Amino acid sequence: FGEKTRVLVVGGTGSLGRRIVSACLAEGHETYVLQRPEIGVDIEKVQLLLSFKRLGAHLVEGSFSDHQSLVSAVKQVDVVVSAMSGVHFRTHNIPVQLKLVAAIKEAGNVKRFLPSEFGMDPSRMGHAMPPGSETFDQKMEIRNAIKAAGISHTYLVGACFAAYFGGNLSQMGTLFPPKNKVDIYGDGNVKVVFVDEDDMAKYTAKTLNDPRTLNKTVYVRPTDNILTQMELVQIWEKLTEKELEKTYVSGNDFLADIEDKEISHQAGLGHFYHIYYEGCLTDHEVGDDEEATKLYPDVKYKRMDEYLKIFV
Amino acid sequence: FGEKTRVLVVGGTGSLGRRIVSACLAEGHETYVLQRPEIGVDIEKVQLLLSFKRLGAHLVEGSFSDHQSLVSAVKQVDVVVSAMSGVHFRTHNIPVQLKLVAAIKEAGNVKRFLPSEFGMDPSRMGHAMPPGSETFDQKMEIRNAIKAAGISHTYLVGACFAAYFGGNLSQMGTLFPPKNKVDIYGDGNVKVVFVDEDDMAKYTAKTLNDPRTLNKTVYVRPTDNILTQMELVQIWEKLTEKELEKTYVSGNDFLADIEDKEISHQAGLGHFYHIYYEGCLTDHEVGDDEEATKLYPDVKYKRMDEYLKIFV
Ligand SMILES: NC(=O)C1=CN([C@@H]2O[C@H](COP(=O)(O)OP(=O)(O)OC[C@H]3O[C@@H](n4cnc5c(N)ncnc54)[C@H](OP(=O)(O)O)[C@@H]3O)[C@@H](O)[C@H]2O)C=CC1
Ligand SMILES: NC(=O)C1=CN([C@@H]2O[C@H](COP(=O)(O)OP(=O)(O)OC[C@H]3O[C@@H](n4cnc5c(N)ncnc54)[C@H](OP(=O)(O)O)[C@@H]3O)[C@@H](O)[C@H]2O)C=CC1
Ligand SMILES: COc1cc([C@H]2OC[C@H]3[C@@H]2CO[C@@H]3c2ccc(O)c(OC)c2)ccc1O
Ligand SMILES: COc1cc([C@H]2OC[C@H]3[C@@H]2CO[C@@H]3c2ccc(O)c(OC)c2)ccc1O
Repeated sequence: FGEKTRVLVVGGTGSLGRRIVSACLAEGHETYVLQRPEIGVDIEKVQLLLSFKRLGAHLVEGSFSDHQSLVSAVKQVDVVVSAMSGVHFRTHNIPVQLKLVAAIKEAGNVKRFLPSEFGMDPSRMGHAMPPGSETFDQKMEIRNAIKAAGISHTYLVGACFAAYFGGNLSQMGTLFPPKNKVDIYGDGNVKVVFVDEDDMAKYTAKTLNDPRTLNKTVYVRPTDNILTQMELVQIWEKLTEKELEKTYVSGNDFLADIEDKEISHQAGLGHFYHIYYEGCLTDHEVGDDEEATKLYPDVKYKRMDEYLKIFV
Repeated sequence: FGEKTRVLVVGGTGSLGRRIVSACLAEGHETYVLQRPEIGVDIEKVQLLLSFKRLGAHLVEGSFSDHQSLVSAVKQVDVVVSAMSGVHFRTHNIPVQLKLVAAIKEAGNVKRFLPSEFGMDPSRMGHAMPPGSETFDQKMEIRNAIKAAGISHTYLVGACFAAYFGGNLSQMGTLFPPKNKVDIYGDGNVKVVFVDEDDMAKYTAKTLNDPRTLNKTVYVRPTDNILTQMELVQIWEKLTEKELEKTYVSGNDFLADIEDKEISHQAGLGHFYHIYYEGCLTDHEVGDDEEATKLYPDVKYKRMDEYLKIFV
C-alpha cells in the first residue's frame, strides 16, 4: 500500500545522470530513462542504457527535437529529473531543457521536476563574469520557465563534486592528486563544501518525492565534508605520510591573463574564484529543514578521507 | 612456479581497451594500464582507471608526447597490448602507435606486442577506397614498423563486434534493432562473422602469451556466429515472435551519393560494403591452428541469440 513514484531520468547516461538512475532504482522508484535517437552509434551511451534495463529500468524513446515524443514520455511518470550537461569543457546544453519544460507543462501529470542544478545555486551568482556566468544565467532561465509554467520543483544545490575538487586536491586540469607540490588558492583557509557525486545522486532520489522539499531549494552540506583546501590537503598528507610543498596563489595571480585563456578554462577559473576566493558555498547559513544530510540522515555520506584512499 | 606474464594495456579506457584490461585481470596476468596526462579532466576515463586499480591493476603514468616515459612504461612489462582508436566517427589515431613501437624497440624487453587490430585484416584490404582505406593503410604502417623493429607480435582479426553489427541487425546509424522494418544488404545471404566485444577481449588475454600464436595472425571465427544477415534477422524474429518487413538494398543503391556523405559515413559505407556485399570476412579459409575458438575452446563465446535478448 502507498503511493507509487514513477521517475523519468532525462540525461541518464551522463556523469551524474547515470548515478541518479542507479540511486532511483535503489530507492525503489519505478525508474524510466529517456533513450534519445541522437545517441546514434555511441556504444558507451547505448550500453549504459542497456545496463539500466538489466537492473529493472524502463527505456523510453524520445527526442528533444520531437515535442510530442517528450510529452508522451513525461505522461508515463510522476517525477522528471533532468541531468542535462552544464560544463564548458564537456557540453553546456542547459537551455535545451526549455523544450522539456514545455512538454511537462502540456502533459499536466508531472508532480515534480528537478532540473539540472547540482552545483552552485545559480540564483546567488548574478555577479559572475562571462563565460562562467552562462552556467548560472542558463539555469535561471530554466527556473523562470518552471515558475511561468507552474511546475512544482526541487532545486538541489550547494556542493562541489569530489571528482572535480576533492580527489585532485582542487588542482586544475587533472583529476589525480599531485605527488610533490600543490597550489593553494589564497591562504587555503576558506571553507568549501565537498560531496561524493554518488551521494549527490542518493539525495536526488531521496528528495524527489519528499513533501518537505516541494518547491524548495535543498542545500547539500555534509558536515564532515565542509573543509578548507588546507584541510583537504592535510587529509591527503596523512594518508600518504608525506608533506606537500605548498605555493600560495594570490587572487590577482590566479586570474592573470584570463582573457587569453580558452573559454572552458576561463569558465573554470571563474567558478574556482567564487568557490575558493569568495567562499561562495559557505558564506550563507542554511537551516536544518533545507539541508540534505539533516533531511536524509540515513544516507551515510562518503567522507573525503575515504574518497581519497584509492588514489594513494 | 612458472613464467610470470606482465601486460601493459595502452588504451585501457577505450571501448575494447577496458574489456582487455578486465580480461587480462581475469586470466591472471599482472596487469598494468597506461595513465596518460592528456586524459585531463575526463571523469569517465579517470574513474575507469581507478576501477581497474581497485581490481588489482597497476596504473603507469606516461604520455605519447614523452618518448622516455613510454620507454619507462614498457620496461615494466613483458607484453604490450594497444587498443588505440580506429573508428572515423570516434577518433582514428592508429598512427600514434608508431611512437609506442619506437619505445618498445628501444626498451628491448618486450616479448610480444599486439597492436590495435581487432577487425578486418588490413593486409587483405588493399583494394579499399578512401576514406575507409585509412583504417587499413594506417594499420599496415604499424605492421611495417613492427617488422622493421623486429618486435614479436600477434594480430587478432576477422570478426565484427556484436555491438556495431549484431545487436542492431546491422542497421547503420543506431545500435538498437528496428521494430518493424529492416534494410537487408543485397540478398542478405552473405556470411558475416560476429563476436561479442567481450569475447574479443577474452581471446586477446588468452593469445598474448600463447607460443602457438607467436608472430601469427589469429582469426576470430566462432562457428555459431558465422551468420548471414538474414540468419541474424531470423534470430531476432524468433525472439520477438514478429516478422520484420524487409527491403533489399542493391550495391548500387547502397553506395549512391557516397561522395556527398560525411567522411565518417563514407568510411562506414565502405566497411559495410566489404563485409556484406563482398563477404570479406568469409571469402577465405583459415586453419584450426590459427582460429581463436579452436585455439581457446574453453572460452564459451556468447551466441547472438543471447546477445540480442536484452533488446527485446
Ligand atoms: N562540482 C559540481 O557540483 C558539478 C556540477 N555539475 C552540474 O551537473 C549537471 C550534469 O553535468 P554532467 O553530469 O557533467 O553532464 P554530462 O556532460 O555528462 O551530460 C549529461 C547529459 O546531457 C544530455 N545532453 C547533452 N547535450 C544534449 C542535447 N543537445 N540534447 C539532449 N540532451 C543532451 C545527455 O543525455 P543522454 O544521456 O540522454 O545522452 C548527457 O548524457 C550540470 O548541471 C552541471 O552544471 C557538473 C559537474 C560538477
Ligand atoms: N566490429 C569491429 O571489429 C570493430 C573494430 N574496432 C577496432 O578496435 C580498435 C579500438 O577501437 P575502439 O575501442 O573503438 O577505440 P576508442 O575510440 O575507444 O579509443 C581507444 C583508445 O585510444 C586512445 N587514444 C585515442 N587517441 C589517442 C591519442 N591521440 N593519443 C593517445 N591515445 C589515444 C585512448 O586511450 P586512453 O584510454 O589511454 O585514453 C582511447 O581510450 C581499433 O583498431 C578499431 O579499428 C573498433 C570498432 C568495431
Ligand atoms: C561547484 O559548482 C559547480 C561546479 C562545476 C564544475 O564542474 C567541472 C568544472 C566546473 C567548474 O570548474 C570545474 C573545472 C574546470 C576546469 C578545470 O581545469 C577543472 O579541473 C579540475 C575543473 C560546474 C557547475 C557548478 O555549479
Ligand atoms: C569489422 O571490422 C571493422 C569494423 C569497424 C567498425 O567499427 C564501427 C564502424 C566501423 C565500420 O562500420 C561501423 C559503423 C559505421 C557507421 C555506422 O553508421 C554504423 O552504424 C552501426 C557502424 C572498424 C574497423 C574494422 O576493421
